[PDB]
Amino acid sequence: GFEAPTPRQILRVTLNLKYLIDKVVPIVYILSPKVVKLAYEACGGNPKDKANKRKYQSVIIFSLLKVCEWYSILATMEVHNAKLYETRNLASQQLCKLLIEREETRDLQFLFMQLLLRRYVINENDEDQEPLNALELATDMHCTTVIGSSGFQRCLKWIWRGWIVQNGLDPTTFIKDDSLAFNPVRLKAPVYQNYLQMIFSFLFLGLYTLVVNGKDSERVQSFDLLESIFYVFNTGFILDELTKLYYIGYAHLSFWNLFNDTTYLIITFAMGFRAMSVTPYSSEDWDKISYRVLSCAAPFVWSRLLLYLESQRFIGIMLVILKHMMKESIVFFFLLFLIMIGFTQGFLGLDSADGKRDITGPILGNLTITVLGLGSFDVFEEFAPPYAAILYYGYYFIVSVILLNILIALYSTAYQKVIDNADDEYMALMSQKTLRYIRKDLSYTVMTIVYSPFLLLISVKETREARRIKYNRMKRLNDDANEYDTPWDLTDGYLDDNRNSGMRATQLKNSRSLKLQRTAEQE
Amino acid sequence: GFEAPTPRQILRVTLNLKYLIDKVVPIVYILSPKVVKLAYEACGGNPKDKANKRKYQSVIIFSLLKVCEWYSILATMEVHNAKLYETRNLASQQLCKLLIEREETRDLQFLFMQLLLRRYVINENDEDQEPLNALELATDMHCTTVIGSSGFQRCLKWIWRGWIVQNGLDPTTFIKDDSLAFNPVRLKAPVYQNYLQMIFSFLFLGLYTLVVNGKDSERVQSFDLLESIFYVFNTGFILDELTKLYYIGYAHLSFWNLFNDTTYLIITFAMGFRAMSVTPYSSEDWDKISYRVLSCAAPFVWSRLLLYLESQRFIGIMLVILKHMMKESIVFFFLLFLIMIGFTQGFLGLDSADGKRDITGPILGNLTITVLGLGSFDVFEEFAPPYAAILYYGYYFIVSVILLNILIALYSTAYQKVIDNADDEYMALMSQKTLRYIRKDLSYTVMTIVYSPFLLLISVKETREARRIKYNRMKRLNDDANEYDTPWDLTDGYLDDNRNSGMRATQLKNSRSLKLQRTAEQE
Ligand SMILES: CCCCCCCCCCCCCCCC(=O)O[C@H](COC(=O)CCC)COP(=O)(O)O[C@@H]1[C@H](O)[C@@H](OP(=O)(O)O)[C@@H](O)[C@H](O)[C@@H]1O
Ligand SMILES: CCCCCCCCCCCCCCCC(=O)O[C@H](COC(=O)CCC)COP(=O)(O)O[C@@H]1[C@H](O)[C@@H](OP(=O)(O)O)[C@@H](O)[C@H](O)[C@@H]1O
Ligand SMILES: [Ca+2]
Ligand SMILES: [Ca+2]
Ligand SMILES: [Ca+2]
Ligand SMILES: [Ca+2]
Repeated sequence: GFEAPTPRQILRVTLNLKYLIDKVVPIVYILSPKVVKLAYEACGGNPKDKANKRKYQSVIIFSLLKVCEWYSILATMEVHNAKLYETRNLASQQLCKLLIEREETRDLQFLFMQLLLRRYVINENDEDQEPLNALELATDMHCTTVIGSSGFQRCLKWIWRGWIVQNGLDPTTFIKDDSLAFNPVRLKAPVYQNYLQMIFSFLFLGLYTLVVNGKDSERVQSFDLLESIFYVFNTGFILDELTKLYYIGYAHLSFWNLFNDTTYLIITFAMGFRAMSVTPYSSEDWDKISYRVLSCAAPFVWSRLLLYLESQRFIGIMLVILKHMMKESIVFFFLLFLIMIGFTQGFLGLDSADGKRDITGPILGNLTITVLGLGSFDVFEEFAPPYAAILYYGYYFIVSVILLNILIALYSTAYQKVIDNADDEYMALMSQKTLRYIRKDLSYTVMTIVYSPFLLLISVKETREARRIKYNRMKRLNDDANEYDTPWDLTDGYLDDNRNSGMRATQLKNSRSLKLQRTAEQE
Repeated sequence: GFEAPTPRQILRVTLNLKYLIDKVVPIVYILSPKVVKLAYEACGGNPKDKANKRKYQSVIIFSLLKVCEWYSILATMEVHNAKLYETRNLASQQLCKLLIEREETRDLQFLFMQLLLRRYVINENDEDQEPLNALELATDMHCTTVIGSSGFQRCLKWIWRGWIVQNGLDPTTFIKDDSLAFNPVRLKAPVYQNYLQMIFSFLFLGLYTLVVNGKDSERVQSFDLLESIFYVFNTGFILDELTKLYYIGYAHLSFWNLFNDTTYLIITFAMGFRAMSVTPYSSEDWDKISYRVLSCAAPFVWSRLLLYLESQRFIGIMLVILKHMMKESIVFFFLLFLIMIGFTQGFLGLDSADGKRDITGPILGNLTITVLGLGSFDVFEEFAPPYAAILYYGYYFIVSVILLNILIALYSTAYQKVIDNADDEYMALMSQKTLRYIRKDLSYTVMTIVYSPFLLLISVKETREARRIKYNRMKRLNDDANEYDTPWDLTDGYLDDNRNSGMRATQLKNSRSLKLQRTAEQE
């Protein structure tokens, strides 16, 4: 395939596949090879021809994932009949997985470029939709049976390593690149963008902890080189995030984006106070309030690391678990806010009842404290003779006995649901990250000085990848075939390219000699 | 069907279906189309005739749900053989679901008016039973396989929107009404009764929080217009609830009814104290005690909102979860009351043992406090040399270590059981609400002033519904067929009626043109 069909043709392919799934899966419950042949025939084109059949069979995965999207819409609309459409959606996902795994054997470049990565357009209504591809489509709706395909994961691995890159000419194509052969655009790969963001997060943390522990004298400090590099890095981060915020408006509202914005916003306020102190009110007062508000950013700077270590399996599985647990705890937090607003209005009315509001601050404080179990009735002892005790102990009962134990229940159920699906949801997280990666002088000097051995290791590993790809292309293999040097295959791996062939010849000679050492040891 | 059979005939139809389910489902384990034909034949009537077959096939759903009722009674009586009758009850529910979904395709008005909504009478014993219909019957016994039918949910949607209304001539009929066409009786619909109760609950809350935060001076306040509107609304609510309490006696004992009665009772006491202060003992003392007891009603006024937002899915799912969790925690609360009564009798006997009861109040206080974890042994330090310590620490062990952790266990199990069945139990809750909705000058001025834009939005949405129903009746559709404008159907929705037909003609012209742009893109 080289030219894309029109959106109404892709709409017809989607309707033929939806009709096919409605006929083959009409019940809660299959995917025979005749059904797979029907799915291949549901697109259209002359069976006498080829590259006209492939032109419409290129949109097969995109159309099956839009069928999954439509069945999710159907389950949203017919809430009572959600199980039938969830069954149909799952059947579509399994058929899609079968198609991806079949075309992985048939032709790999056609699977990657045309089926999975090409951003097709579809006319769902009279409106024309944005160009999405099957990878982004399967990740947005969390098609875990599709994301856990061998071809899907291979495509994500090739994109991750930078082996497939977005075409600058057309942003819907994703041509391969030649890594067989110190290019700078190689550092634009998702592996190296991820690794450099990880190194820069650890470097940001190291510059942070060398600043907040910098205050030794009560006077204004020297404003060292590391403090300047630190505020330069943070003002770079806040201008990057505010350019993305102005450009991408109200879709930059991810939790991690707001978390980083809170981190950089706090450090910018600290920077401003420090700058005002350096060029002055009281200079030591501004320096003190600067280091205090900067020290408020230390949980954010140490919790930033989990975002930039999501590629590591331990941290990513942990954050998948935490995302599901907070998503379950939304119930507790709504009930806690409602009960807290109710009893807060009660106590503030008891405060206003005598005539003047005098202990409003201790009320807000102590009631907020009650969720931690640290609440004391000493504050309300001189308040109202039966009313404060009744309200406070009813509130403490509803929070500590009822709602916190409900929170433990929600967390237990959320963890039991997510620990079974931890690998699948982590694969969806890494897929989301991989597809996210395909959409002054002092700082540069510091970056060059600090990133040098990492660039060295990246370059030597890239040369090892290039020699591996050269070996895999010397044979008729798919550029990632010899990476592990496994025991069950006597002809695999890469020694460093004739030393590897000599090692394989040694392997087959020793194996064939020692098998034929006794003629009865056969079959 | 136009005339209802007698209760002994409906009893015979119920017995024939019970016999049929006993023959087809004799084991723990089916519902073949011959069984569905047998169920149609189990009612009776001449197969040569029609409207005499339909006269007795009208009670098929009511009779299958009484069969479900009888199998629930059987499982209550034969506790050992409860699994067989639960199987039979489930089989009856599935057969009933099949019948509802079949008659939804066959004839919709006959499904709604005659099968589901007509309140038939049955002679279970020599006594004659009340007129119940299949909707109310399936909700009282929680027939979730029947409530989650497409026809059941459609019938509930039509009742909810006011499209089917109870006949004033006969209260067992439920004739349709004509919405095709600013009627006041349109506001009597369950959608608008629900929405106006929601708006009035938020308005009650807004008037409440503008009163308890009204006290600024220690003297008696001005008795503003909002305070008078607030006490008028609350005395209207308490007279409404007491008329319902006198009329419906000891079946008005729902939790939410008692909760609202507690809210309105507290506000009435506050109203009485405020009224006595205004027309006087000490006036500022009565004003103070009025605002204190009114501020005691703030958790009730803020927790009232969950009742009037049950139609919203988030709040309704949350309250379904909370109902199941409290139903599980009944064990903990019984054991807690028993252990508390035991150790309370122990400490009060230790108080009486020296000769006089002097610290009884601190005993009741501290032991009640122990469940919150705030208990201190300082109160009992000067009490008895080994006895108070042994009793108090045994009590604190049984409450904090044993029983509160048991409460966490009960909550975990209750949430794990209800989160799987959250949609089904919420559908049963909304079904219960929908069937609940089919069983002075200053206040009117305030209501007219405050409900005006909501009445405006209701009227413009009603006109949109009327034009939609006019379009769906111009075709041979079922008055709710074009509501979503879906992508998989090229002929659906309502544009605002020739603009919609022009849009559909544009859709078919563009689709047929772009499909036939290449003749090979076919089939
Ligand atoms: C008062 C003093 C207290 C100070 C604070 C103390 C520190 C608190 C530590 C909090 C850490 C919690 C980690 C949980 C993260 C997670 O469990 O997930 C989040 C849910 O947690 C929540 O709500 C938590 C609500 C409270 C939701 O994550 P997300 O929706 O924002 O999606 C990302 C996006 O898509 C991309 O981020 P970026 O690349 O950077 O742009 C992806 O790279 C990334 O992989 C994610 O997918
Ligand atoms: C000391 C200071 C403390 C002050 C108080 C603090 C606030 C406490 C907040 C409590 C809110 C708890 C919400 C749970 C509601 C629920 O989870 O459910 C309840 C079980 O909770 C319970 O036992 C809780 C026992 C403690 C049972 O609900 P229900 O039996 O009463 O049935 C309704 C009927 O049928 C109709 O009410 P109305 O239309 O208004 O007439 C239907 O509309 C409605 O949908 C329901 O079905
Ligand atoms: Ca006060
Ligand atoms: Ca080997
Ligand atoms: Ca005593
Ligand atoms: Ca359409």
